[PDB]
Amino acid sequence: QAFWKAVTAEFLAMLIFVLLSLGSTINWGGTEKPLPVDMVLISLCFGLSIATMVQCFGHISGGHINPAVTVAMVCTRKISIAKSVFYIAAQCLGAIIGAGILYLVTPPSVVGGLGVTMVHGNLTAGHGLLVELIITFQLVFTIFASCDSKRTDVTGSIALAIGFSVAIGHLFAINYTGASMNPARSFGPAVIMGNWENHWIYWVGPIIGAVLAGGLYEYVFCP
Amino acid sequence: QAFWKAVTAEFLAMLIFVLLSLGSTINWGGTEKPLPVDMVLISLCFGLSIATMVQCFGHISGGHINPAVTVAMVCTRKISIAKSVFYIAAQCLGAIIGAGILYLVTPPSVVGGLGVTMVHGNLTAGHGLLVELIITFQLVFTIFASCDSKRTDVTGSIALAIGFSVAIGHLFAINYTGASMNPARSFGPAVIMGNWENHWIYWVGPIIGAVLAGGLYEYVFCP
Amino acid sequence: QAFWKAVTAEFLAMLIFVLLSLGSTINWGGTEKPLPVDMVLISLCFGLSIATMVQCFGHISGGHINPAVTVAMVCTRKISIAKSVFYIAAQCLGAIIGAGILYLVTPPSVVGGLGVTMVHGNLTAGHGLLVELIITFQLVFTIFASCDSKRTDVTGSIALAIGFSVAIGHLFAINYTGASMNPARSFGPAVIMGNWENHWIYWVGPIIGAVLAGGLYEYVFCP
Amino acid sequence: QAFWKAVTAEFLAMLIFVLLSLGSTINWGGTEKPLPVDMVLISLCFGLSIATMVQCFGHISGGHINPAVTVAMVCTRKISIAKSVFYIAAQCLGAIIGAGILYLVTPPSVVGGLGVTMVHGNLTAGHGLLVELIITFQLVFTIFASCDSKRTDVTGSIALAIGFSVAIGHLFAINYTGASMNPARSFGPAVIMGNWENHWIYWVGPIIGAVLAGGLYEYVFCP
Repeated sequence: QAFWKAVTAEFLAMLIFVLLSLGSTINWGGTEKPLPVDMVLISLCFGLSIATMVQCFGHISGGHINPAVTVAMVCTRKISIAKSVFYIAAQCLGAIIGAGILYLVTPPSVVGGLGVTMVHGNLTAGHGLLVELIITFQLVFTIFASCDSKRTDVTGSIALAIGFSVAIGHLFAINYTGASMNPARSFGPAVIMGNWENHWIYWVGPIIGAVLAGGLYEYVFCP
Repeated sequence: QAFWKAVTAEFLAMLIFVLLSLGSTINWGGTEKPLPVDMVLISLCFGLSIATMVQCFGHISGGHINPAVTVAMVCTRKISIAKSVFYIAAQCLGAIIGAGILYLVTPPSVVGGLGVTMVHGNLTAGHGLLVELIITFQLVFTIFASCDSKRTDVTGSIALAIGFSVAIGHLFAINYTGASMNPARSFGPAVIMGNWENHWIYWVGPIIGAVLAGGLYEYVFCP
Repeated sequence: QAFWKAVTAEFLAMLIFVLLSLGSTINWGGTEKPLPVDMVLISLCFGLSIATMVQCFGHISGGHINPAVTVAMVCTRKISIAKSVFYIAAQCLGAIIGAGILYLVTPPSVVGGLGVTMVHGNLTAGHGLLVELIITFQLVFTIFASCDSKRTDVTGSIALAIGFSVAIGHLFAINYTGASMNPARSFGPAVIMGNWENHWIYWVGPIIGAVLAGGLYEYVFCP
Repeated sequence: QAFWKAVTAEFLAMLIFVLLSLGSTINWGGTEKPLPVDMVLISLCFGLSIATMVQCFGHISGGHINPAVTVAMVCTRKISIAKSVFYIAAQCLGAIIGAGILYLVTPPSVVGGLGVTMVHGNLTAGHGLLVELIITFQLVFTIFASCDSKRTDVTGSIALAIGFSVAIGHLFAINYTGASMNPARSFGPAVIMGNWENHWIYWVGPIIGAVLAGGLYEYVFCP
């Protein structure tokens, strides 16, 4: 069954993306002498991991690797309802296992928050929701524009274009909200570490931005 | 009307480019303990944001995302006069809204200059004009060479080539003039923060470099 | 003979990859005042070196540049047994010469460990084996997915996709195990410097991950 | 005349490459409080500048942008003797003007060495020659392999492949010899600043590596 292979591919792609990207945010200086946070390190690891998984799994399941983008294909009627519920569950379970593996191999002195997205202390959760909405809007718009069959002027690697869209979201919003733009990426480490503060903005935010991006492209710009 | 969709696309592309790129230049250490400025952080965010917006909006409006490059298409008779005045206004308004959104979500202690381009204290404004002229000249030349229909040996992603041209301009001229090469990118935060020092070099500079680049390519090198 | 040219190409590609990548990990601050380790420096040098050698030598020998990936083509029956033993020996000898050249030109005060992969002090060798297994699994899967003739939706540079897969492995596992994912890359400097601690995990790890990746792609996902 | 346009293109491409890349190496901390040298900053600026100029000027003059690579096309009989002497002179004059412009706009307190390549104090000039030879060998081999008409499996941007080859040379050899791999890039600032120490290794080194790379590819690997 091609459907079972697509669900397995989504689960495996999420697991690798979460393990590699959340591992790169580990502060190896520890709580004693924390090292300065390398923003280029985190931004490229997240962005290129997405570009790697889309290259690896694009032709098997579509390479959504995101619950927010999965919801957008339902609002645009590109995938079925039955496919979405299995896609989202696989993404959520892949992040839980991926974060769980990272917690097992990471030394206890450098675990820290295990990459849990948090709103800045001086940032209101209302401002946090807006930041996550926009960064996901630019990501979903890029995916829709990069995968439009009617287009002809599309050049280069589609996966690399999607990855850099993720990278610029991190280069902006790491110190605002953590630059999640992926409900599964935030759900994974939150389950493992039990940090549940302002978690709803990481579901409401990316999903609203995804639906707005998909609807604008499919029904306004290129109908 | 396809014209209204092109004007809207230019406004939206500018808004995302300004918000994400100017947000990355925020010094989160504040005025108390400023952190060292990460030049790779700013350069890639600006460059890849342009590569993202050209990928997103190239087939809708042409993806100018710059008043300077818009003027070049008029001098080369690639766009009409009526299209340019609506393009420039949309770019200017998109940067104002994009910078205004950033000012709303940025904590007051880390706002700083809000990404306003400034000439170096030891740099004469005459030297500042020359620096901006050249970095815009290499950007417009790349765009013209990447979008030449008569060429055959063009390979790879056109948007990624345009983005790296922006990135190398930042890797050079951040500490000279701020590496603007975009009159709208400088006009936006200047309106919000009311910093208007040496603002004319960010219009005269990029425009002269753009016109020189477009004329040299279209009428001297590849007529 | 085309076979002799392929063996020579593998030897030369490994030599350049080892010399350039291991040179970038040299801490020029020395043992007196060590400089902070630049992770982006090491990650991109390793990743782009692979993308450079695949571009240079892909059409001559296939551009394996890795004993682990060479074993995967045998388990998938893409290369012959006789070709593999000559490929692995050339890779091992290329890394020894490449590391030997680096040791000759590097000043004695900054030689340090000469890029020998080591397990973290707080990391158990069992955890070290798991980390190396996964990072090689994502690398071999990318290579197999990027070089599948049956695929049609493959876009962009194949070599650049393979390089970024290496880069994200380094951005994750430099402080865990050294992010080897290449038995030859670890065998080379180990011979020169005589550091042989936990060396078996750099052969058992990458090979098991390579075989699992090749078998899953060729016999489960895309049979 | 197409010949005059090719010579002008080589002069202009060299001028932009030298000005932007040498500007990025300026230590803005000055001699009072020097800032730590950002290696990723210098490596990407040099590499992406080459990728930008090849994209800009590849179809006009071939985009050599290097005296060493120009000599390789003569040894391989890809260009004529008369074309080479005009190409090399344009490259040398472009670097002199490009470095001269940079010296004019750079504040006197941060000029420093103006990007002059120097051998490390603990490095023997004999070791310096070897380092420059190899990094140019991998650059010329990439150019020859990326521009082989007989090849079919070439994918992605050719200019981006050439740029990353330059970038990995810098990520290795900045602290060894300065990572010149371009006789013009070293000749330019040397004339302006009058620093002439071990200058011969920056001509003998890159040229020997270029000739070895071109001969091996054209007459041994792919005859």
